[PDB]
Amino acid sequence: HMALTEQDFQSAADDLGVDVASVKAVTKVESRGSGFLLSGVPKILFERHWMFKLLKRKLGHDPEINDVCNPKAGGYLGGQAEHERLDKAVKMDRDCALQSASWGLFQIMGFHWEALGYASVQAFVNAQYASEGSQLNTFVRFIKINPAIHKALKSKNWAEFAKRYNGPDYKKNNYDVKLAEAYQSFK
Repeated sequence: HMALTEQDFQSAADDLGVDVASVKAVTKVESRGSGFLLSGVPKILFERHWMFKLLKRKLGHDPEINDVCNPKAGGYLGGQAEHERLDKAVKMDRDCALQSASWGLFQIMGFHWEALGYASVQAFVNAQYASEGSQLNTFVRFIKINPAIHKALKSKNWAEFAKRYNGPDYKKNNYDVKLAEAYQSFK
């Protein structure tokens, strides 16, 4: 499958108005490294508590509870088996299921499709299948629609970036220091 090129990094850097070293640093620290499984489908993690929340909102009442639709988070099988979980959830409701997986290099939740400017959940999904460059573009859009994160990236304020991107427990995995060290390694 089409993996990340120097041009993918340069295009992303240009679109975000940051240096290439910043994009490589955030990719090294925040990505899954590869955006695709051996089978050629995008890497996903299926989030059954998002499936429960989104299908509840759609139906106006609680859906059936099972291993892929449950207010209790977890129950991961990992790797290719997450596609089997997605398939079971699609057979409950396709749009809720696709929105309840995290996709590609940066593990972006499908429920962000509309905010990210995709025409539909399906267009978001097609962008995950297209290439690693397309998945990096999903990440670019995510930064653009989050100006405070965008500004932290531009200013190389790794702690502010990690607090907003990784959340309040970012320091548990030292995300700020990993970003700073990665940046120095590429600069």
